Amino acid sequence: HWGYGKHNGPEHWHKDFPIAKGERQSPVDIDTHTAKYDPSLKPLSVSYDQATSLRILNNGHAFNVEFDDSQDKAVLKGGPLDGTYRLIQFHFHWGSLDGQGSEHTVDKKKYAAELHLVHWNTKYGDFGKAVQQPDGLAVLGIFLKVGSAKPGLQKVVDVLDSIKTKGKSADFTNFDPRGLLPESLDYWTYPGSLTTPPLLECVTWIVLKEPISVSSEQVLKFRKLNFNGEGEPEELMVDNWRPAQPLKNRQIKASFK
Ligand code: NI
Repeated sequence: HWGYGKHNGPEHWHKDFPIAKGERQSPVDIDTHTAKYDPSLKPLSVSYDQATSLRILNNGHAFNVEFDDSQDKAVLKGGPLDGTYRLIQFHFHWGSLDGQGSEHTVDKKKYAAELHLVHWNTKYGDFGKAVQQPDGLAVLGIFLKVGSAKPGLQKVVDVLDSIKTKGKSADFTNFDPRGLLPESLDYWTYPGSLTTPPLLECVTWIVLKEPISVSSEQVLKFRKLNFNGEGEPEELMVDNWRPAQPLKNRQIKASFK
């Protein structure tokens, strides 16, 4: 009923999910000249030392690397956030070509891909309750450009053959998400939404300024995945990004000058 095709893509989602035309939809274009430095912002705290990855799943629209979120093992705090947000999963959005694939844009520039580390606010007890709140989620977004390989991505790339098609999963223990982060934690932040149905307006977005580099070969492996299930006609999992939405009555803040 939804996907990224002509007949079921972003331009159709509002029929089932009218919140698609809402007041705080994501992604957005980040106009770097209009974002404003906010001295109120507290420092960003990424505490991933005790992370427990569990599994990788092809869900038909991306692949998710899932974590144990039943304790404070991998948490995000600080920045614009009040309280503690637990890592539940990360995934990527990517293109068919190196010139598109990101959801956020920077001065209209599209990156080859975008990494989303998804966290939920522990005050709400579980993910499902968190997505019903305006401050339920915090998503750390990281752009990917093609150039040098990212060593810490390789273990992800190499399991993708085992989850080619929708509904396939594989064990994926002992993966360290710190190996996917750039050097700087400088960021932009704004209030937004999920970028997939049901498009809930529950996300504090924290988008890092510094991209990571991945190799051609690494992105090419993303592009070998399938949206379809096994035994269905093959449709490459590419261009699984929603385009930028209207900013409306929001101001993007920067953590840096
Ligand atoms: Ni995402």
